[PDB]
Amino acid sequence: LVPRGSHMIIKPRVRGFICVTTHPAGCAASVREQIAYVARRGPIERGPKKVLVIGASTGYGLAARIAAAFGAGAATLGVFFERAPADAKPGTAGWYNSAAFHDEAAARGLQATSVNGDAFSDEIKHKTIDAIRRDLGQVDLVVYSVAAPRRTHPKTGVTHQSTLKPIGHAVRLRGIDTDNEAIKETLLQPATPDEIADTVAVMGGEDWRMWIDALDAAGVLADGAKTTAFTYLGEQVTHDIYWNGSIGEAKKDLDRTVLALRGKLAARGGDARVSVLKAVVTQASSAIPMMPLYLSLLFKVMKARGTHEGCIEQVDGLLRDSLYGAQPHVDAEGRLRADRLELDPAVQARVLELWDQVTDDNLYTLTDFAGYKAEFLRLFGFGIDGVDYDAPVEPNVRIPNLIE
Repeated sequence: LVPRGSHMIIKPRVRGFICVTTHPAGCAASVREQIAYVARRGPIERGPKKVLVIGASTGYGLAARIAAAFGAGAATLGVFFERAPADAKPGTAGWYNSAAFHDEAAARGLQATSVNGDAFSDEIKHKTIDAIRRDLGQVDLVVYSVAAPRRTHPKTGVTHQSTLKPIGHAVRLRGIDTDNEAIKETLLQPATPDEIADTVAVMGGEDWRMWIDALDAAGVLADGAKTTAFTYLGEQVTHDIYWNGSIGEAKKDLDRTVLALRGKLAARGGDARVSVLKAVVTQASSAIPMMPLYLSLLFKVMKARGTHEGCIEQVDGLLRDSLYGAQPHVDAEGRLRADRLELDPAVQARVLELWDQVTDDNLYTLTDFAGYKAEFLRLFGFGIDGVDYDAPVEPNVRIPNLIE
């Protein structure tokens, strides 16, 4: 408000597949909209009171932190990995999201602590444990929502890289080049055994298990505690990659991991579940196989049915209907499901029918590619209602008592 040169006019800048700018005011307004959504259905009674969210700064993890805090009234500890604002170079979106979370939480009286560092590392587990002991005593819910392309193993020091490839045979997948805004095909060779192993190391359940084991050993997991890890399964359109490919092997590891975790927690009346959520735009969406095309089509079809929604709607429902509801949506493997609207048969049929019909010429009219691009920019604080993008904004935003 004070006319300061330190305030910046920040416009979206997409280079290749990533947005290199971030709007602090837009991020905060987005956090406020999510808080407002949770307030629509009011309080979440009989919910968790002391919640750890691993991967708490963006997407589903941020939505979980918001629903738990502003919905259930829970104190929260969030772990994330974000860049702080520095020498007039703004931070990452997740930084501003978490700062805004902190501001809103502080105003309401909801206790909030955050840890910024590599959640895969022992040092961060140790610091998070100390913070729980200091602020919470014990946690009654642990949400695991980490989506990292690589993992430096805490024991071996090996850096594992995740790969999105089919298994057994090559596949050829239609998609959108979001940079050139055109249809393309990507030929993907079958994953090697090393690629499969590395993908499991990054995206499977080992780190989640290490978290639970360490929390429990330190005595900071409450009797009756629940833990859930978020994932995506989708349906036929993307199954070669997201269900049967290298990523599928990581998800199978999550399913195996949760059975042991559940056995561990069930003794004291707790539980562990994999929760399956719908497809949404994420920061990595534009670079990964199939997704911009699949999302553009899915958005078109679900908007037409009035069932389109994003992270906060999904997670608020998951918490109310299933994780803390008396009639949870459960599948054959025992996963909690929030993705029913995506799996609607008429929805899947329409996406499938349109899949091979998209061309360079009809990209914008046959799909909701505009909506994909708008939701991509929302991740970085752009295009949010009520924000004046012509007004200068302060990049240097602090997070109180951040642990690093």
